[PDB]
Amino acid sequence: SITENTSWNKEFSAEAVNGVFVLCKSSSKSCATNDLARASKEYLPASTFCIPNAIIGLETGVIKNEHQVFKWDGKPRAMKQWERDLTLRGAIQVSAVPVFQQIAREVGEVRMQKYLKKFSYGNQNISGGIDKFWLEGQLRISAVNQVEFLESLYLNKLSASKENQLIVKEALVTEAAPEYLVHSKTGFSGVGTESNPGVAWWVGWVEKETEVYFFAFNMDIDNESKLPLRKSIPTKIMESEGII
Amino acid sequence: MGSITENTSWNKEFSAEAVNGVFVLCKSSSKSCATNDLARASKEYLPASTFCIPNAIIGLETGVIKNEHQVFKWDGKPRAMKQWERDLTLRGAIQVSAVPVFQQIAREVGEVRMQKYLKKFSYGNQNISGGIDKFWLEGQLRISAVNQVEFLESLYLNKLSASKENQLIVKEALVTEAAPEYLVHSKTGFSGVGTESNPGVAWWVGWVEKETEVYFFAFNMDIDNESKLPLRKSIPTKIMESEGIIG
Repeated sequence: SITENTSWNKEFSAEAVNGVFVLCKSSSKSCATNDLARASKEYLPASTFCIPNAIIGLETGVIKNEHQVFKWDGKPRAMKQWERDLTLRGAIQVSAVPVFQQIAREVGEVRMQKYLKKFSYGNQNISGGIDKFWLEGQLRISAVNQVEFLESLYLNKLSASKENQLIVKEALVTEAAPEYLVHSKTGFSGVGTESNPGVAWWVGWVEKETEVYFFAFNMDIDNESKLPLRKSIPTKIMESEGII
Repeated sequence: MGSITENTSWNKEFSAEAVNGVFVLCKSSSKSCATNDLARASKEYLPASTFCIPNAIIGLETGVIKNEHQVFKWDGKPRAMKQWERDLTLRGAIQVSAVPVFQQIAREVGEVRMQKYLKKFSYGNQNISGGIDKFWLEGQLRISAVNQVEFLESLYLNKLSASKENQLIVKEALVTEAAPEYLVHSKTGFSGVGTESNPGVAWWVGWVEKETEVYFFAFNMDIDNESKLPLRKSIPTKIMESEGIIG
């Protein structure tokens, strides 16, 4: 069950953003959204794909364990913040593409396909090249599917060891406060064009007191200056709901 | 750890606040520690609520705490602090130092298992005299700052005699600050104000995972006035800021 909450639309129109926010208290039993149609529309995951990629890297032994360091070979990478040795949390937080590309290459097509099927991850379409299907290939996932996937992770119900799920959950912590912990991951496909915009994402969950809230936000984006809206719109909505 | 050296230059942060205390800071890659006071770093004090760390691990390892999603339900009975009068997750109980929750865990673990684990953990003087639910609060248990960091390193490395999963659970429950470049895991403790001639002790212990480095730390101080309690965080935070670790 997905229900439309029209009052959240204020945060989108105030910014002239085409987008969707999906929020589920306690479980995916019932979610609320500003837009029923867009809630189940599928988009390129971009770096939100780091979450399944890291789980699969762990499960297959490509990532040795929680303390694995991804060493920089000294060669140019697309962002300076990637040009350094990284832990799994570090590679996740800076969204270090070449680290996840090398994980994906060693996982290989057969195992990658198998795990995306086990995780019911979007259209499970990995065509477009092993080290770029989530960046520019055919893989698509909706905000609803993201929250379903995050809930499984939270409950250790994905087809992976409990240890590996716990490892990725810790690597995903982005805000710690006395009353709550936020686990989250951003994504940004690029700007495309005005007529064919990129997509930006922010997905995760908030463990607040004894409750949990799963969330997934996405928006069309054609200008990088608008990127902070992927956190501020959902954060404003979660603020007015009393969650954070 | 591999070595320890005395650095008297952090003393400024203590003298500025008229605090008698000790900071111990260890860099995991070099296995080298620094401290303002070698003598105090080896001195053993009541752990107070820093004991929640081993107590949580032991509670999980024995099955007393079912899993990381265990909710500790409030019975409706008055507690010493309003904070504690609510259902709590494991992180919640840790972050508010909910004594009665930890008391019930220890009672359920029991003396024999608690002794066994504290021995396996090499936890302080391993003395659980004082009653199963208060030895770490007003009993005979004592631990030094050096022992705290050694214990925390073994936790970080999953080297304690507990499942990897349970250590993982406790490590995330201890998260107190998250930034893009670092994650702080920590726990406070506070024994009481004692008297002027016999002050209580306040602690702050934990570790910072910073880039690919890890820094283990343990702070304690004499305390005879609750108003001084925030210094247990501000002194070591100021030290770690000036070291370029956090901030």
